[PDB]
Amino acid sequence: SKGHSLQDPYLNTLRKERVPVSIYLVNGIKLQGQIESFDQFVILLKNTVSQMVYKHAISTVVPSRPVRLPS
Amino acid sequence: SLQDPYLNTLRKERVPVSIYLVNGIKLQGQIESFDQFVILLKNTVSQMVYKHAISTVVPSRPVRL
Amino acid sequence: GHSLQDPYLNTLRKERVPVSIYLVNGIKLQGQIESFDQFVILLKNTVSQMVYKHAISTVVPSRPVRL
Amino acid sequence: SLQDPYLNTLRKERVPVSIYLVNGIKLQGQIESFDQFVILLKNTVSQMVYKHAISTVVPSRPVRLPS
Amino acid sequence: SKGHSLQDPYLNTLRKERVPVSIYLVNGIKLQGQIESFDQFVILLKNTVSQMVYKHAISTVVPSRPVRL
Amino acid sequence: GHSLQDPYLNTLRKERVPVSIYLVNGIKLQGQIESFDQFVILLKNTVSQMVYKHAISTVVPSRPVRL
Ligand SMILES: Nc1ncnc2c1ncn2[C@@H]1O[C@H](COP(=O)(O)OP(=O)(O)NP(=O)(O)O)[C@@H](O)[C@H]1O
Ligand SMILES: Nc1ncnc2c1ncn2[C@@H]1O[C@H](COP(=O)(O)OP(=O)(O)NP(=O)(O)O)[C@@H](O)[C@H]1O
Ligand SMILES: Nc1ncnc2c1ncn2[C@@H]1O[C@H](COP(=O)(O)OP(=O)(O)NP(=O)(O)O)[C@@H](O)[C@H]1O
Ligand SMILES: Nc1ncnc2c1ncn2[C@@H]1O[C@H](COP(=O)(O)OP(=O)(O)O)[C@@H](O)[C@H]1O
Ligand SMILES: Nc1ncnc2c1ncn2[C@@H]1O[C@H](COP(=O)(O)OP(=O)(O)O)[C@@H](O)[C@H]1O
Ligand SMILES: Nc1ncnc2c1ncn2[C@@H]1O[C@H](COP(=O)(O)OP(=O)(O)O)[C@@H](O)[C@H]1O
Ligand SMILES: Nc1ncnc2[nH]cnc12
Repeated sequence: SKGHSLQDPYLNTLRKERVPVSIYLVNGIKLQGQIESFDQFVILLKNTVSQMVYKHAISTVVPSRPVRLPS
Repeated sequence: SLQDPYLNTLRKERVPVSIYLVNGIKLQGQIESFDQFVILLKNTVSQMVYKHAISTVVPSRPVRL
Repeated sequence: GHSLQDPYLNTLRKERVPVSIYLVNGIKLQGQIESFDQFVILLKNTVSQMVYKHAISTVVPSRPVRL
Repeated sequence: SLQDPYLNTLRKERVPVSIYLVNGIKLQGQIESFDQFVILLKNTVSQMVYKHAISTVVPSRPVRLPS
Repeated sequence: SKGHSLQDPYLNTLRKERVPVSIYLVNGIKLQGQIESFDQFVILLKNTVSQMVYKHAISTVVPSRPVRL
Repeated sequence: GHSLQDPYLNTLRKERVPVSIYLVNGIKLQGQIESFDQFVILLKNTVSQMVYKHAISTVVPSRPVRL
């Protein structure tokens, strides 16, 4: 329940398995696509182009299917 | 010091919570896990919620410390 | 940054002063400060809900408070 | 090194101010006290305003600016 | 570029030159004036009275005319 | 860390790629990235302007960047 011991494995699994996600922004806008990569502050989401979403503007990330969770 | 043992308890006892977001949206479910920056909330699929986007975590029944 | 914040919150906590917490989205929560740390405040009423400080705009006691 | 002396000037001279919050709310009163994260705004009661919720501090009259 | 290596010079230039700016806040509100001074966390915006603006509440700083670093 | 944000922004800059920058309040800005630091981006064209990153939600390149 500490560090990034949750967020990183999670995003990585989404990326590795190319799971389609919805990313809801803090203003309620919804983005959809696949996680191409990410770092400590941003997530790169694919579709028409690969856009760079700032984590500070994201509220939730909702995978289109259940997925392995971090250990 | 308060946040962790608190979230810990909600997770452990599997108490259904309402998570209200900074824009007013209400999310509902059970807390599977959480780390320093995010909380994993469980329903149909488990979704990842950034804490910076949360205003309040409201348990649907009272708990202790 | 907790040289005014902490004693202020602790005073509200020890004396159980009824307070309103207003959120950045305008939701007004009412109750009392059960407890707090560096990042959240635990506000009591029906249940005790955990409030993220980053989401708070103001804390408004129902009555004036010493310090 | 600028924020501090400014706020302190508003405090010492008891200048009436409007504080606009990031959501557009306008609070009025005077700066009673402050630390790194919050401002104690006095009027009906003295409430605690988190600095992160604030967009601007606007004095009702021109005031000495920090040199 | 690292750190404040763009923000400080850019602001410090708008300051020195007394260029009229529009400052948009995260809520869509537009302030206008001249940058009197600034530090790590706030900008003092000068007009009828100077006002102290928290950088955290600002989205964009738009000069009234082109400026050169 | 910045192992992605920085090379991404620098590639946009060096290659003069047109971007649309969407702010947290839903307003969309367009132009080329002239410069950037850890905290702000300088956007240029029909109007030159300094953008705080904390107020940005997405940077959408008008064509794909290749690391
Ligand atoms: N100190 C505050 N912090 C954040 N929001 C406030 C505050 N005071 C008032 N508001 C909001 O702005 C609205 C207008 O307030 P107002 O009509 O002047 O009455 P008030 O005594 O200042 N607060 P209230 O007792 O809740 O009505 C209120 O209804 C609140 O929603
Ligand atoms: N030493 C300081 N001097 C002046 N302002 C500060 C200082 N430290 C933090 N702040 C402000 O207070 C906020 C930082 O507190 P923080 O614990 O990060 O909550 P927050 O994330 O800013 N709340 P929010 O922006 O609504 O998500 C920022 O807005 C800062 O601008
Ligand atoms: N210095 C400021 N900082 C943040 N918001 C402001 C500021 N000045 C005005 N506003 C906002 O702008 C709107 C109203 O301002 P405006 O129409 O320009 O005149 P006014 O503020 O109503 N005049 P007054 O309130 O009597 O000083 C409100 O939404 C305010 O929140
Ligand atoms: N998991 C979520 N995270 C953030 N916002 C959400 C989430 N689910 C729904 N919303 C928002 O809640 C609001 C209500 O719409 P809603 O009826 O829930 O749509 P839907 O049923 O397709 O999810 C919408 O604005 C939507 O963006
Ligand atoms: N360069 C900019 N930076 C940030 N916000 C902007 C910018 N230009 C326009 N806006 C915002 O767009 C919003 C739309 O308001 P509006 O009444 O249509 O005037 P305008 O079309 O000039 O923007 C405004 O609230 C303003 O905040
Ligand atoms: N890639 C994005 N990142 C952040 N916000 C976006 C993005 N794309 C669209 N939006 C938001 O969605 C809203 C409108 O969506 P959009 O369909 O693109 O507009 P339009 O209907 O004019 O084509 C805008 O207010 C904008 O803020
Ligand atoms: N954010 C919120 N919105 C509505 N009711 C609430 N009760 C506790 N927190 C709440």
